Amino acid sequence: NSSLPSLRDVFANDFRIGAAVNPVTIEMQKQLLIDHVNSITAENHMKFEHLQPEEGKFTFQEADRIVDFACSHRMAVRGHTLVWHNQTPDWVFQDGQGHFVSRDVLLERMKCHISTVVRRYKGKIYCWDVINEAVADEGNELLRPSKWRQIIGDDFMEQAFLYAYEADPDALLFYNDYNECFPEKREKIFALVKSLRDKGIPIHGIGMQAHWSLTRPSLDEIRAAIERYASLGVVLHITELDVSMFEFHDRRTDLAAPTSEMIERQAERYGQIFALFKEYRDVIQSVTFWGIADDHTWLDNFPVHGRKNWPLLFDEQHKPKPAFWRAVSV
Ligand SMILES: O[C@@H]1[C@@H](O)[C@H](O[C@@H]2CO[C@@H](O)[C@H](O)[C@H]2O)OC[C@H]1O
Ligand code: NA
Repeated sequence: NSSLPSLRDVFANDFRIGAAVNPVTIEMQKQLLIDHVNSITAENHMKFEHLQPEEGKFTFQEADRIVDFACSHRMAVRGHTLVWHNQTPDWVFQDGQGHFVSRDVLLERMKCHISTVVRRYKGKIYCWDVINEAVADEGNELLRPSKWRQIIGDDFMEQAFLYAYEADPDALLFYNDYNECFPEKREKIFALVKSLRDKGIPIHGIGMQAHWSLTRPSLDEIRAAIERYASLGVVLHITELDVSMFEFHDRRTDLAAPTSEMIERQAERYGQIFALFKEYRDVIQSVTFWGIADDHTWLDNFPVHGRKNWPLLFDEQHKPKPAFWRAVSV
């Protein structure tokens, strides 16, 4: 690694390079982080359930540690995430009798959470994924069902962005989602963000999660999505990048290691993807991987629990994989 190029330096004039982490992985992958990234995202500790597990009970300890680490190494921090249909405690949507609260009550709770969380990190966190995955991933409906939407109404996103803006008007606010390059969903995301922007809502960027496979989405689909979203005038962040060795239909659990073909195709895939990102450097300002080395990845248990995946640029021994070389040589 002594003569290895540094990711953040290679892309210094293109975009920040980030990694998702937690207190445990910061320790385990500390040197890799210090040598390669200039942006950090909390993989789980800034989500609702990990910040306000019980009403009025805020547990900022883990998030504070992540922010302390980032700031001590001059790394930016992306806040993830405020309003999402997942990892949000049941108390949020219920009253004392266990019944769903009213629109006004949920809005009060949303505002309180957003205000308390955003104000705490104001000046340290430069952007926030305010709304996460509100768009439907299947069907003809624009929006996915969720208790937020059910109780408040479809304007729940407008409210979330306005509350976040009030808490920190200098932060860049994002709508973040996955399968962002499949045409049907891309158009829903485009339509949604355009509608918000057309109402003057403070949504500054779109976060493309990029939980991709070796084959999907195609390079043309990626290009088309970047251009489609960029046409809205918003900033673009690739937020949770990883390249799975398994396609959606591939639920095998026997592979103890990736084949030479999979490693090679992954190398080619990463080189093609980064070549495209660099081409669109004028609109893409940050590229964050959902981790940094294969010794830690949520893909080991999702969508198939108990297996192993090798989605990143460094292997389990924290050594550069073939994908690393193609990615940094674009
Ligand atoms: O540890 C796991 C996290 O890595 C996981 O993170 C989510 C991955 O899917 C994305 O669409 C989400 O934005 C991101 O937060 O969440 C589950 C947790 O168990
Ligand atoms: Na850029």
